[PDB]
Order: sequence, then C-alpha cells, then structure tokens
Amino acid sequence: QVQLVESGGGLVQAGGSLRLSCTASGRTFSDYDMAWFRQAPGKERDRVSAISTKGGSTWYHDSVKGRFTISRDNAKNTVYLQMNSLKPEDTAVYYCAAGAVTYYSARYEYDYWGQGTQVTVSS
Repeated sequence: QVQLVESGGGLVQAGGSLRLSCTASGRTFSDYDMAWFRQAPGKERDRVSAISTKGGSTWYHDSVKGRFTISRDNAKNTVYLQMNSLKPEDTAVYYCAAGAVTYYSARYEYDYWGQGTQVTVSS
C-alpha cells in the first residue's frame, strides 16, 4: 500500500493565509516530481504549482505566482502548499499529486493523488 495522505482545508478571510500538506507512505516519493492542482466550481482540475525531486526547481500558474509556495521535506516524505494573500478566486478543492507522466508534450498526469480538500476564501 502506497498512499499520498492529504491534510488541511478550511474557510479563510480574503488576504489571509493557509498551508496545505501531504505525507506519502509505503515508499519514498523523493523519486517523484510533485504538484498541487485545484478545481474551482464548474471548472476542470488544473495544475497550479509543481516541484522537482529535491525542490531545486518550482513552477507556478500565473494567477498564484508570488502568493503561493510549493516546498517539500524529503526526510518526512511530505509536500506543502503555502498560500498567502488568498482571494475569493482561489476557492477550490486542492489536490496534491506525485509521480509525473507525460503522453502529450507539456501535459502532465500523476501516479498518486491526495483525496482533495476544500479551500474557501470569503469576500
């Protein structure tokens, strides 16, 4: 059994902060690139942040750059998403993901996923 266990969620006031986390169990995930996806009401689940195996390289969706920080603690098989200056626009179910796979150029699928957690930002 190899699990990617998600922790977090909640209601946050506009301008506020929230940290989400995922801890993998059953194998090292230090092998894998990781990401955070979000799925806003009526939309598709889309990749919002990505990190390399040792965190030397990060990627951010344009709407979260400067405000969100993806980091990972490999000694703990754990990944984080630190969200600052939250806007109502960031209301979504957030999922962590690990083990990047690409079939079509620049389209990433993931081997393991968190169960998802709701993050709501009030106006």
